[PDB]
Amino acid sequence: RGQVFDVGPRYTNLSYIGEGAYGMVCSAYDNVNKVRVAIKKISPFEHQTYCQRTLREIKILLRFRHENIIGINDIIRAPTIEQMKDVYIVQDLMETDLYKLLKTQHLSNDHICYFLYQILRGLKYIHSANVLHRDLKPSNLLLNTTCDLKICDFGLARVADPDHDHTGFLTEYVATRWYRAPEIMLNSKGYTKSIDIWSVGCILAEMLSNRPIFPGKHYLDQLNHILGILGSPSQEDLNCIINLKARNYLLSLPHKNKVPWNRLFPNADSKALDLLDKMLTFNPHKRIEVEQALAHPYLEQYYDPSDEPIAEAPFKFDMELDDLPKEKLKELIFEETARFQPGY
Ligand SMILES: O=C(N[C@H](CO)c1ccc(F)c(Cl)c1)c1cc(-c2n[nH]cc2-c2cccc(Cl)c2)c[nH]1
Repeated sequence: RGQVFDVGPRYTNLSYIGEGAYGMVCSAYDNVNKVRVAIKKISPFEHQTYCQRTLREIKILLRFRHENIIGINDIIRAPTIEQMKDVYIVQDLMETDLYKLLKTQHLSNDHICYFLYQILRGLKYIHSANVLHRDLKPSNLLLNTTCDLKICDFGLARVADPDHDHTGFLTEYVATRWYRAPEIMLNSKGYTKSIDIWSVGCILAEMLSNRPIFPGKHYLDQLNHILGILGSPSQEDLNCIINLKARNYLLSLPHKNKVPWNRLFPNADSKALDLLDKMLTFNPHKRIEVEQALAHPYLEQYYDPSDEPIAEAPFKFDMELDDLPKEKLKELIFEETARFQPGY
C-alpha cells in the first residue's frame, strides 16, 4: 500500500491517509519530537505545471506562520538534484478535512460559526501577505479532533495583482468550479483578494446545507447556478463590467429575481445569512473583505483584532514562475529546500 515512501531515519510508522495527482500523504512518527506527523510525497518533476505548484506551496508555506494555516516543519529530498525524483513535505497531522465531514456530519451553528472564524482568521493572514489562495474549498480545510482548522495546499496561490485582473469572456481557469467567483467566467483572471471571499461564502453555504450551493456540471453552467440564486445583476453592477461579450451575455438573459437565503436555508442563523449575503455579492468591488467578515456580528464571540495576526513579510510582485521550464523549476525547488538538509 505505502509505496516507495522513503522518509529517512527520523520518521517511522507510516499510515496511508490519502492520495492525489502527483503525490501521497501518510501519517508517521517523528522520532525526534516524538510527535506523530503528516508527510506528503511529491513526484512533480515530469510536468512543469506540477513543479510550478510545488514551488509555490513551498516558498509560501516556509514563509508563513499561522495557526489556521498548515505549516512545513521539514522537507526530505535527495542530496543532489540528479538523484532527486521525489520530495517529501512534513506538515501538521490532522484527523480529517471539511469535505469528509460534510458528507456524514451535520454541523451545529456553533461549529459553523467556529469553523468560519478560523477560515477567515487564517485568510486574513494570507491576504495581509498580499497572497491569494485561489483554491479555497472543503477538502483544502483540515480539522483535528478538537476542531482546530488549518488551510492547506497553496499550489494555486498567487501574489495579488489587481491591476492585471481584467481578461476576456469565458477565459480558461484552474480553480475548483463550484467555488469559482462569477467574475472568473466574465472578465477576471482571479488576481484580487475578492476571489477567496467568494469561495469562503460558498463554503459557508455548504456548511449550512451539507451540499454545494452552486454545483455546476461544467464551465458555463457554473454561472447559471450563481445567477439562478442571486438573480439578474443590477444596472450599476453591469456598468462595472466593461467587456462587451461578457455584458451582452448577461444582457441576453431573462430577468430573474433573488432567491431568499432564508428560503434556501430555513434553519439557518439570520446573522449567518446576512454575512453569507455579503460574501456572495455579485460585484467583487462591493463584496465583503476578510476583515469586515471577521468583525461581522455573527462572529462576535470570537472576533478579536489583536488576536488575529497579519504577515510580517508580505510577498512582492508575482514570482514569475509561469514562464520557467521544468528544469529551472527543479533547481529552484532544490535551492528552496536546501536549508532542511543536514549538510547545511
Ligand atoms: O497538502 C496537503 N494536501 C493536498 C491537498 O489537500 C494534497 C493532497 C494529495 C496530493 F497528492 C497532493 Cl499533490 C496535494 C496536505 C494534507 C495534509 C494532512 N495532514 N493531516 C491529514 C492530512 C490529509 C487529510 C485528508 C487527505 C489527505 Cl491526502 C491528507 C498535510 N498536507
